[PDB]
Amino acid sequence: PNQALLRILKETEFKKIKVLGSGAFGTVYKGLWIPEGEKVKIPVAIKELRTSPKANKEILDEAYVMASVDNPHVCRLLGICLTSTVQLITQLMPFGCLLDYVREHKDNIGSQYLLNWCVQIAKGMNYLEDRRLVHRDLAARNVLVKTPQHVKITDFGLAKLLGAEEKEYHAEGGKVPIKWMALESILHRIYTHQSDVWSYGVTVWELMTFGSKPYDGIPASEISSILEKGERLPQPPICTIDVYMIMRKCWMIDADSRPKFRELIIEFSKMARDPQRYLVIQGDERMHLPSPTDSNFYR
Ligand SMILES: COc1ccc(-c2ccco2)cc1Nc1ncnc2[nH]nc(-c3ccco3)c12
Repeated sequence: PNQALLRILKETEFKKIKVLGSGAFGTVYKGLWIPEGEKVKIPVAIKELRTSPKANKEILDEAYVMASVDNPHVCRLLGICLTSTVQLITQLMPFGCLLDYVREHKDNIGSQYLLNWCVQIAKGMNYLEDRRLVHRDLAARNVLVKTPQHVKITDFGLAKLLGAEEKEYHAEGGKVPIKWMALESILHRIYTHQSDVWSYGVTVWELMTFGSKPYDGIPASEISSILEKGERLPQPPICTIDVYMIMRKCWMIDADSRPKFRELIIEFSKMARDPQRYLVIQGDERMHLPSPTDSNFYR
């Protein structure tokens, strides 16, 4: 019986080394945890959404979601510290965000690494689909890098849980990225796993453009218009027509016609068997050297 459980950790065991980053909707801190008896240090990341009872209940359900998932492709919450505010604590990923990573090492990441990442994101998204929950905020920023060969998913601050007969969800209000939303979500504020398929397509578009901003010149409000026109995001340079077919099928009108995450795993894993066939990269033969090159690496 897989049920959630929250392990409370003492404030005297946390030594917040510094801060990590303030996302456009969140603030995260870097830390190093020391148990009171183990005498071993483990790097951790601390999220403190700062003070209102609406964001307090948001941390509640977010922590509930993050303390119940269990997958090597989904970063899991390990505990909650109790200070003046509520601290969420997960295991720290050394290499950090994937969006800023592919923006930093675009001339060193090969076609093999990009497809395996898409395979891993699809696996984690397929796992949280089997647990009957929608992420509602899947972007390249919310993807981290444990090792350059393994990525994870975080930030469940907008995730929701589906009931028994419930196969969808109705949003309270706005405050959603929109660029990663499906057209049905922009119009009627409805979220499904196929809306997560859309956001998955936008994430893959972010990875294949090495971190380009989708709908850059568009002033957000024009997104629903160009979506109704019939156009989507353009075709990335490295992507053949096959990969752009997968991404376009994640962005079509009917939600039921979008590919489930199961067949996305099968497709990108088949492409991962031959990376040179579907991505054309100038280098490929060269590889990046991670861990000696510090860059983003801290205890
Ligand atoms: C969007 O990124 C997050 C979103 C939420 C959390 C979090 C931590 C605890 C509860 O939520 C934590 C993170 N970030 C992380 N969580 C674990 N390891 C990490 N290494 N690097 C980061 C990171 C870099 C930039 C933003 O996050 C990170």
